[PDB]
Amino acid sequence: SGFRKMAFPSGKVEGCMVQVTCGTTTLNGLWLDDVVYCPRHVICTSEDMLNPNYEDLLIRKSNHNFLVQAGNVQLRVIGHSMQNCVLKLKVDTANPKTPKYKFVRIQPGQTFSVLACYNGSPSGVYQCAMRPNFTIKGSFLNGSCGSVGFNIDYDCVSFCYMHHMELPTGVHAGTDLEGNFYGPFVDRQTAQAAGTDTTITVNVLAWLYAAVINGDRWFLNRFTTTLNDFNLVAMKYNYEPLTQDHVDILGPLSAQTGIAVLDMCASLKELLQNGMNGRTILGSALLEDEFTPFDVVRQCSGV
Amino acid sequence: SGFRKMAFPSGKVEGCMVQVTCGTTTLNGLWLDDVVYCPRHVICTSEDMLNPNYEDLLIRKSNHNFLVQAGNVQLRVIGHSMQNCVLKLKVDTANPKTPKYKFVRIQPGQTFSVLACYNGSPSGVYQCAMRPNFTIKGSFLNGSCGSVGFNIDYDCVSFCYMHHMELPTGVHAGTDLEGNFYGPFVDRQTAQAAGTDTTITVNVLAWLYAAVINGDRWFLNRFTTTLNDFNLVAMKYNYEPLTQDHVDILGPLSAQTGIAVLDMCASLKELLQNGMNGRTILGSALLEDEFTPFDVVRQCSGV
Ligand SMILES: CNC(=O)[C@@H](Cc1ccc(Cl)cc1)N(C)C(=O)C[C@H]1CCCN1C(=O)c1cncc2ccccc12
Ligand SMILES: CNC(=O)[C@@H](Cc1ccc(Cl)cc1)N(C)C(=O)C[C@H]1CCCN1C(=O)c1cncc2ccccc12
Repeated sequence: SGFRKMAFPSGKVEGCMVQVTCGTTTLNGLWLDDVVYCPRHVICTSEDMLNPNYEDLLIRKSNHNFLVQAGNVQLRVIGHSMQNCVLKLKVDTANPKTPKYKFVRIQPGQTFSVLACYNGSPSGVYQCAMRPNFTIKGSFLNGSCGSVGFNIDYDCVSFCYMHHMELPTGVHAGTDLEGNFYGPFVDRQTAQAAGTDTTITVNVLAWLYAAVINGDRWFLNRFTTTLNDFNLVAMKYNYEPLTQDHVDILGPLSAQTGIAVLDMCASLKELLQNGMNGRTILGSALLEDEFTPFDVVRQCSGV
Repeated sequence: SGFRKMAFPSGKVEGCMVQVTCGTTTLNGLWLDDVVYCPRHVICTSEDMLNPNYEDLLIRKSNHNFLVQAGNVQLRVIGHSMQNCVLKLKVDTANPKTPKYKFVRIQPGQTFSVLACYNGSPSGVYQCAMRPNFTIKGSFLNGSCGSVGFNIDYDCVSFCYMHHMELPTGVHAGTDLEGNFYGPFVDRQTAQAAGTDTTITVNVLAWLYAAVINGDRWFLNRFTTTLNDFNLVAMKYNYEPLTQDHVDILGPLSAQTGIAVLDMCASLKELLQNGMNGRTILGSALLEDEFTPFDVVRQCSGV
């Protein structure tokens, strides 16, 4: 029993984290085989972070300008390349701790574990979701750039996020490991701001199924709704549309609890219209949207 | 910016986890130097879990009855000992991945990271608090026994919890690594139940300081209170008494925000008497009590 924000064990990623220093700037890099991946903004001075030309800044650098440290061990840079918003530093040593890995780009509404790192040293691990507006509600301070987000499938680390920057509302923006930003954000100081966000409806429904599996049933009702009528309510409360594909993804949790998806939709409609009336679900007084159907199945009992 | 339930990186503990099998029962063990620590209830059949005599059950066992596996590698048991509610299995191989470690017992209100394990394989990491009633609101299924709780200070793993059992309300009970239960619980099937619980007042105040550091200020007021008058309100709402020692522990967060502790106590009194009026603090619609002052300083900006 119980239900927590549960990260993947971080060991396989801790062994890949390094310190990257260029001039006065230090941040984190990801060391896989003989390549160190880090945010390209490591090559910026400070005054030129308003409108940098990164192609001009990189051509002015040589391998010796980059200091890479795996704990105490110095990794000599033998090549440098820009790929979109990431730097690829070829090093003389293949990481002996390189896990089986993939670079995957995630969808808004998908979750991942973040290993927050400072000076190439892991400090903590937490769960995050990619918001519909392509921001993440992370926990990051000065020096956290190059911290990575990941999922683990069997022995294989699927890297999905590298941390680049903070937006004015205190939410975070970054790239996939191919250096392509999530969302309409750029790696320079502008007036850029998080767009309007919505609540991830399929995740709220997954979390109500987690609650039922864990014995919170007070929000259940005899009523059902149509998908169309539910989506009218979703639109009114700034919730994402629910698709038939979402209804199918909730099939296993529906089967396990014996609560039809459209019956659970009727419960969510009542929670949106009425609130909780001072009650809680899985120790929350609000409708939680950062657990996927996968996260619920991963963590919850099979009975 | 931001504020998450942040666990310690789990790598140092992942390398210590093993599978322990005795007859038909499999659970997890902790492999440090040449000793594997696990719950003594691994030696129970099933019928005799109502009123086991563990001294009688253990004297009937030999080293060959215990199968210990570190992944694929078989660890031959060369000795067995009972220490309170834990079994100490001496093995022929010292764990080459043994971190610097201590066995520490924690206080109610203290937090720790849990590495949830099944069949000696880590599945996930999350933050927990020791409740005032000496239960933990964990997330554990069949086979999770021997999962451990820990804190990390520099390079040193402070092990504080081993998982033994679930109580009827779905909360969890276990021991320190010397095998001494937290709270009035026993490792056998009885009618035992979690005692009445209270809210950890010093942690709620730490979390309000985290909110102010992160720019949630709506709950602040010009008012102050006395420690005595606050503690009358605390008693009414089933909150733990606040001591002068707690006020001193909140000194650094008070200094950083410029909000006197007794001013923050006046804010908490108003939140208890009025509620939030449909507003949120650090993305919660309730008063969070599983962040210590240490957790807030560990995670939050120093400015
Ligand atoms: C409100 N912040 C901003 O608007 C933007 C502006 C900007 C955008 C893109 C670039 Cl490339 C540079 C500047 N700023 C200042 C950052 O993102 C700081 C980032 C990028 C440069 C290092 N850096 C960080 O170490 C950093 C990362 N995570 C959270 C933080 C919280 C506190 C302090 C620093 C951080
Ligand atoms: C409601 N549960 C109970 O009352 C008690 C009774 C009891 C107390 C002490 C002992 Cl030594 C044995 C039985 N039970 C059945 C457990 O704690 C199960 C524990 C102890 C024996 C294995 N075990 C688990 O693998 C287990 C652990 N964590 C959460 C679980 C959730 C689901 C299933 C199993 C677990």
